[PDB]
Amino acid sequence: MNIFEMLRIDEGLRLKIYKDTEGYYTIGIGHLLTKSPSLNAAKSELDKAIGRNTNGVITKDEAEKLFNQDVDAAVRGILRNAKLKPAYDSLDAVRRAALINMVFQMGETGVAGFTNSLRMLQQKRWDEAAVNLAKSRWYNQTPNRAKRVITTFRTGTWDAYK
Ligand SMILES: [Cl-]
Ligand SMILES: [Cl-]
Repeated sequence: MNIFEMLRIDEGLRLKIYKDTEGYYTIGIGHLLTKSPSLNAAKSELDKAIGRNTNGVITKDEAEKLFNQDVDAAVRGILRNAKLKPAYDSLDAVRRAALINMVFQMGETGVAGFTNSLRMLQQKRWDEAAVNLAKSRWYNQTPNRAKRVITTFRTGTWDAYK
């Protein structure tokens, strides 16, 4: 298992514009296009992202390219973030994957707000951090995926994804 396979499981793959769990226009492997309520605005963001007139449909290869770019940006965003970097640095390879997943889903700002859980993670208090992570809108809105990510942080294994 790896970050790519993990996120692919969590986000799925869709080749036509769709609405995410929050009602935002998305495509591919969890690539948010816009928070705007307009499909045209979404189609415009899509063409610009792909470099062509898509008509809201993309190919698998194009979905994967957006995916690669998004994972790279997530990692890069973590490394440039003063609140995130330290946590990330302190973790093992499996748990780092859990943190990238959260950043991929909620953005660097969102994650940077989990001040207390981050601290517990840096201290390596696995069970306590898991309880604290669960007390969030994040867990209440997408409980199954949140449970998978939490289990990953708790155990340091990929068991939740196997
Ligand atoms: Cl983009
Ligand atoms: Cl879920």
